Amino acid sequence: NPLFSPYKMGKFNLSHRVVLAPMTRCRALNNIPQAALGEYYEQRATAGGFLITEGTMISPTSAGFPHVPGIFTKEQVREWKKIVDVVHAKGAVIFCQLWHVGRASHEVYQPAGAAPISSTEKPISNRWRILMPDGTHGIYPKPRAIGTYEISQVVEDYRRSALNAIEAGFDGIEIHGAHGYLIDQFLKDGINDRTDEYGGSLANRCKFITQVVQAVVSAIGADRVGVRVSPAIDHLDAMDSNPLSLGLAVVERLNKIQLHSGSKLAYLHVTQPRYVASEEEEARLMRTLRNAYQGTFICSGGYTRELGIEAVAQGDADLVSYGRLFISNPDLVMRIKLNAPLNKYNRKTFYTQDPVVGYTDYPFL
Ligand SMILES: Cc1cc2nc3c(=O)[nH]c(=O)nc-3n(C[C@H](O)[C@H](O)[C@H](O)COP(=O)(O)O)c2cc1C
Ligand SMILES: CCOC(=O)/C(=N\O)C(C)=O
Repeated sequence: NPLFSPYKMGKFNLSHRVVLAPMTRCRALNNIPQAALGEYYEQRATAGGFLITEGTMISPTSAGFPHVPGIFTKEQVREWKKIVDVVHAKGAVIFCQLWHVGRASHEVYQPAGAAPISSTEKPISNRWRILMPDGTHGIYPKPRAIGTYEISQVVEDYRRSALNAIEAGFDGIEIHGAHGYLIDQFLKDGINDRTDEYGGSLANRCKFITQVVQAVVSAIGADRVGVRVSPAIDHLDAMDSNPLSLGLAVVERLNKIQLHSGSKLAYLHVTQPRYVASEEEEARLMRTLRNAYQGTFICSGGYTRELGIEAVAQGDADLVSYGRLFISNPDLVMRIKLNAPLNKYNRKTFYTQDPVVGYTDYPFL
């Protein structure tokens, strides 16, 4: 089984290639990591396995989901610290994904009922609805397009949250730059209609993510930084005229950062375009991005045991992260190794607040 050969991710010796994909579950009540989270992660932690946390707020403005954890307060750091500890006692490596939704938010999720922030004032269309804290769905509002001063503050929010994660004992962080969220809103030319140094050209659209990655690499070291992108996805009206060129331009920026830092990023994490909330065209994009990036490649989005094995065997990826099957199979690593039957997942408790139901009461074998 290719998925169970060891893999060296920077300074981390992983014993297998099955990765817990980052997944918002909304159990971190009031944006504070809860003991529920620690049981949840401990359930899935394996000796030599890599875990990525649910997206985590870098600022009071970066939320667009209910009860998602933050890591911008010391209270959050201390509660995160207790979760990182039980993960490490199981022998796993854990990154914290840093997440700013940008315009994928609502007045209800913003301090003082303010507008969400973004690269543009273009709102997400009425094709998409936002889950509300009471379980209904709301209308995405028109965002505020931020200037370059505020952009630098957001970059610093990323840098401070990156240090706080280390303080909490995380092995590293992942920059969430995918899925139509704040960084994607700058990357994709379907969203970024700016006329300043952050918009227009492809280089300009790439400036935000480059600066975010540079700041966190400066902060904690390139080998503790992962980057997630999704140059082609159907999510929150996040489209580009030339997804593959956008992908390649991001990858070149990352290669350049690695050479100048003199160290490799922890990894590049890329969402398969088939994933939602032509086939060869989609596999083309993934292998084209992988072949272009100097370092470790995690693929994600609709993978199964079979698709995961082939991905590693065929050289398409170094690591494979699983999402939904990890929600419902806490010992998913164990099950993949044994090729044991997997347990179904219940979408309806993906985003509910219960600390047990649909969260930690999925059984082992
Ligand atoms: C409930 C749920 C929450 C998710 N939240 C995030 C997230 O916070 N950050 C992120 O990068 N991806 C998120 N995603 C996507 C996963 O990280 C992953 O890429 C995707 O689930 C992989 O496809 P799979 O479910 O078939 O394994 C989420 C997916 C699910 C099902
Ligand atoms: C389809 C890609 O978008 C996602 O999976 C997501 N966050 O990144 C959530 C919270 O659903």
